[PDB]
Amino acid sequence: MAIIKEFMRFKVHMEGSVNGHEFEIEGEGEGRPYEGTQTAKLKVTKGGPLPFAWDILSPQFSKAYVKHPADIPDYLKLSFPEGFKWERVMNFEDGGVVTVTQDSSLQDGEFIYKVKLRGTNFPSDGPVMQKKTMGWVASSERMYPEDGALKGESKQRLKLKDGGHYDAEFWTTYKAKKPVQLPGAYNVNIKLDITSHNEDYTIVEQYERAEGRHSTGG
Repeated sequence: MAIIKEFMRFKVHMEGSVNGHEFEIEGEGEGRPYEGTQTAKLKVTKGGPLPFAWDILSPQFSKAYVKHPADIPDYLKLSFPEGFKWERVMNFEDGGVVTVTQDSSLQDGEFIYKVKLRGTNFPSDGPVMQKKTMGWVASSERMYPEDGALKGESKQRLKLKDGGHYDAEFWTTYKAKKPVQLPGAYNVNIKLDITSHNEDYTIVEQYERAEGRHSTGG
């Protein structure tokens, strides 16, 4: 409450590979952790221009910025200053797979994010390697505690240039670096937008709004 301020910056470093293409990204962001909003500016620093869709990377750049009601314990905010780690699997409907590990810490009053990502088995003709995706539809992550960690599961959908859709299932485990209070089951509603980018997506800005709720209705 005194360490997670109402306005917070973060720095993020990602290293990864997708279908064997290695890359690195460095970015900085800022937001309002109790209002559930944040923006980030990412720069490809190695391996650019990326030969695959930016959208598979965008969900990996910050769960300390989820608005929570008072009756749902904010496990990931409570994990600081030590922070938390998370591990994610994204299975896409055409066999593409992305696995991600992340470490979050707080240093000199800013969040520090370290991301490692491996994408594999994307079809050469599919919308990821052909850069045909056009952003994520608004989604809901089902959260529940299990084995001393916070788990989330969600069905996700990318829009496509041809007007169709491209679906994925996300599984994530979030683990605080110290024992803090886990919530019961609840839902996190997320909207993730690419707000600007240059022609080859080597410079990208994102905006995300996230809020935890009991409700399942839209």
